[PDB]
Amino acid sequence: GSKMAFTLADRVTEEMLADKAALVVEVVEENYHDAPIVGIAVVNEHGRFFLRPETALADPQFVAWLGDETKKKSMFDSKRAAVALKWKGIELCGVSFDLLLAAYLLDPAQGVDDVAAAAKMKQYEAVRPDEAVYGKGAKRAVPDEPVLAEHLVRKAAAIWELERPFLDELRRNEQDRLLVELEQPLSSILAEMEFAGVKVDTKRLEQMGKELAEQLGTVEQRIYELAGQEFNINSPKQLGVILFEKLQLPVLKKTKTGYSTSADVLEKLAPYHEIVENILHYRQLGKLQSTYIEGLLKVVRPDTKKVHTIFNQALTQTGRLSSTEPNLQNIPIRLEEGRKIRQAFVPSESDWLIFAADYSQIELRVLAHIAEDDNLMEAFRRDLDIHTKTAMDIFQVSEDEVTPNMRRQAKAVNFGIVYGISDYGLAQNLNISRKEAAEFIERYFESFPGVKRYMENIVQEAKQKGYVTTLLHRRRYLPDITSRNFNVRSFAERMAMNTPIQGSAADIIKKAMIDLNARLKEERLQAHLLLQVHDELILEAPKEEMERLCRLVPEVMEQAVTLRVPLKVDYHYGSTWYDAK
DNA sequence: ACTGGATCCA
DNA sequence: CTGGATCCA
Ligand SMILES: Cn1cnc2c(O)nc(N)nc21
Ligand SMILES: [Ca+2]
Repeated sequence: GSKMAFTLADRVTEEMLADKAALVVEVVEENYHDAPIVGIAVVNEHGRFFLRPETALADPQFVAWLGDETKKKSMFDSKRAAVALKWKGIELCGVSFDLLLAAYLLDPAQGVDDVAAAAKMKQYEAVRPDEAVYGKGAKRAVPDEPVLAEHLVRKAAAIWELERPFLDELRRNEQDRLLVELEQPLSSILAEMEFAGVKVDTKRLEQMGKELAEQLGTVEQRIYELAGQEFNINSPKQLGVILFEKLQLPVLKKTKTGYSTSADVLEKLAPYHEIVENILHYRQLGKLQSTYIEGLLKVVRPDTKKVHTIFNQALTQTGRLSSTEPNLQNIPIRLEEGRKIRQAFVPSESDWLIFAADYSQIELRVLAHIAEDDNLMEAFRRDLDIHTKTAMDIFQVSEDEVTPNMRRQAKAVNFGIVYGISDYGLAQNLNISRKEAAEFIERYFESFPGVKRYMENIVQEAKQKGYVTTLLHRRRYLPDITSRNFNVRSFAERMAMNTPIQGSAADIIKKAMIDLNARLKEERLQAHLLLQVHDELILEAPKEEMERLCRLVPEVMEQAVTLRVPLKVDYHYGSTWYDAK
């Protein structure tokens, strides 16, 4: 179509080093760790400039400019640029605006993943989607210099022009401090985390993988004996044919293409045939083997024996982070065979230890705070076992009349309450009927009328405003809250109930990370953040710092915000992640 | 099936 | 160009 004017520079000049600029330090590899910087673009009051990285990054004044906190840069996905630079021994500072995080706050549902998607939100279309320039995947190539250079300049141009309107809307939404004081500082901390990585004991993992391949070989053969034939145990067609046609097992549930084989269903079928328990066992081992063992071993960098996740800070609808390549927010814990995987996550230096602090029932505590339910707030003020308390109220029994099955039902009710309670959902979860679920629910609201009030109020608020909000003013638009379709409307209503809870808990732990990173430097500790797992933080530190951390970390996490109820943090440390329990 | 995720599989 | 199964908070 048209061409944007810019200087294709081949040396750094002084006018490129103004104290405010849009900056693009482009990394095209999806995974940016130790990845190439393919080009650089600067747009400031003086003009528009493209620089080849091998020039710019070898230039002393440019590098000094990058690291000077007083020279302000506007960017998109500054964490990607900061991390690729960290791997090159270069420090990036003074990022005062990140367009990706600004777009995220304004509307998490837009799924902005390039400068073009963010630009579209304010009707600016003078820039191409990255996919148009680079291609899909495995055809994805860096193009030739004139194509590349104009593209980076156009993105930088967009960033320069869109700061004002993004900030104005953030300000109108009261989300400007959310971006400036929370999401942007947190982005620097995440960059440090990702870069630091987590040391992995690959021999431990290789040996677990060996035992797994052993057991898996045994179970697989047994399965073939019992089926009287070989088949692909991971094929849905083939396993369905064996269970339900050759062995004539009852069909308790269908998927929309065939028979359900979820573990749920399989447990009911166990009484009928010895094959079932074995398939369950195979699925358990096979998940461990192919996802955790083989998966982790594939992404460990052999140069450092570390894994360097990426924490996606602009993806979830609620404001949580997610983690990819590897996902280190889903390492097994609940069953012991899987938990053993955590034995392979080790401190990065000798005589250091892993330290883990987790919030105790933050969501339920946030809910008490938001709903101001007198009885919920008393329960946490009396630091009660919340599930046992809910069993007492719903079943009207005394503490020592609470049976294990009673506590289990009340636990499930507590989960449903935070998720957005559903008589069907609870009934499915508990394997009971909707009418019996409805009465648990009804008993819950009699015991906790402030919470019922909150669930009613928040749905009406979502309806009238068009969105819900968290404690630190994160927003989520719920246009389906008025659908005439029952399923669709009900789902929005759950999102209305859950999002201030889940999202406020995200707000809190994010603030806690920022506060903690400041306190650790103030305290001159060598301890640092490795991971966040929604309501927990994992650090590593010299053994000599364990005692100060036992007091410091819970204190900081507990005081991140002050609610109508206290927050409670437990901590553990040990020589592996497995032992910090 | 009552929230939010990621990855392996076919 | 996915949707089922299963691991996490
Ligand atoms: C075998 N195989 C590879 N990719 C696939 C996909 O997307 N769907 C299905 N059904 N099979 C696939
Ligand atoms: Ca497909």
